[PDB]
Amino acid sequence: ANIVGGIEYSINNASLCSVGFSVTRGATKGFVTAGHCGTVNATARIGGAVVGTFAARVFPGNDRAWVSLTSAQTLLPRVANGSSFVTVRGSTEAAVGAAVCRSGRTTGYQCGTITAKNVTANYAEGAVRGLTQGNACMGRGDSGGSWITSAGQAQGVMSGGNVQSNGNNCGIPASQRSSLFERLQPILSQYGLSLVTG
Repeated sequence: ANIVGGIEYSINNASLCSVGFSVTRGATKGFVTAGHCGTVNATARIGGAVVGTFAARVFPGNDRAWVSLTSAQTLLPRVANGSSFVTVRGSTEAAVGAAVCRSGRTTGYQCGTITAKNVTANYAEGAVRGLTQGNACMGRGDSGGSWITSAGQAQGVMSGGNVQSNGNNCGIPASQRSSLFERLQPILSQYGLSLVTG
């Protein structure tokens, strides 16, 4: 399969999440995603085919993971925006106030701004600290998906947010949204990963 940020993948033929970013670890191909999406060794599938397994994850506390892919997979420096693509050019972290977008299999490509950093989320499993908050909307299933600026700077992966009864927070104003992502930089260094760029 072609690995693009924002696309759907399943975990152990059960839960669905979204791809964060194509990365390499030496000769090994992979993609970063959210830790809550799967446990170590869990099988990832795209288009009905096995593409790899969860190599490592930290959740709760943090919310990160990377899926180690088979060499048959095709890594791409891109994030889905409708039928088009946003090129991944680097991982410069944007400041509070910056515009930012996210991509996922539930709500697609959504944009907003970064409103706060170092935010704690109290999830069912425990607290996750150090998350960055934006007001682009999201929904259940967008988890693990790419957060990236229009200029191509990869920011992080979708962790969680204040989803309403309809499963997303797109039906409430941006001012009331808390959409949280796990910063990309600590994921890359923790697992010795290099972002695939173009």
